[PDB]
Amino acid sequence: KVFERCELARTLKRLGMDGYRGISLANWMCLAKWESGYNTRATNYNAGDRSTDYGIFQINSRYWCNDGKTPGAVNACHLSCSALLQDNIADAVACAKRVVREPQGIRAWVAWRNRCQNRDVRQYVQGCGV
Ligand SMILES: *[C@@H]1O[C@H](CO)[C@@H](O[C@@H]2O[C@H](CO)[C@H](O)[C@H](O)[C@H]2O)[C@H](O)[C@H]1NC(C)=O
Repeated sequence: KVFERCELARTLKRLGMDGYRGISLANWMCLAKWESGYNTRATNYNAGDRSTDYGIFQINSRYWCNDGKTPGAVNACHLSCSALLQDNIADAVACAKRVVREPQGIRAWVAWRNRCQNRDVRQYVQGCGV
């Protein structure tokens, strides 16, 4: 499913993502935008290290979810990677909260670093009523 910007903003707010681990909703919005264009079905395979990023947050199969075909996977979110391809993002959100509990926090998503860090991201939630 391809969320509409504000639809996503409110869905994320409902799920307690605003200010979670000190991360604003606008920052979460900027990262989902550049990681997947708000598409829950986005999948990106890395032929180099044989791992795949799944869902709206592009979470990695080596560390967070298990897809049965990734060498050295840890499955720290304790979910099937397929759970990150549902239209309902409750699972992807619970896993994204787990990802930020790492020392690097939100730096785990380089697309956040490239497109969100040190820029004005207030436009990602403007007009959404959140
Ligand atoms: C993207 O891949 C990163 C590795 O290139 C990964 O970062 C690693 O995550 C580990 C989790 O146990 C640990 O914190 C390493 O120190 C860290 O480098 C990052 O988590 C991945 N991002 C996503 C969204 O899955």
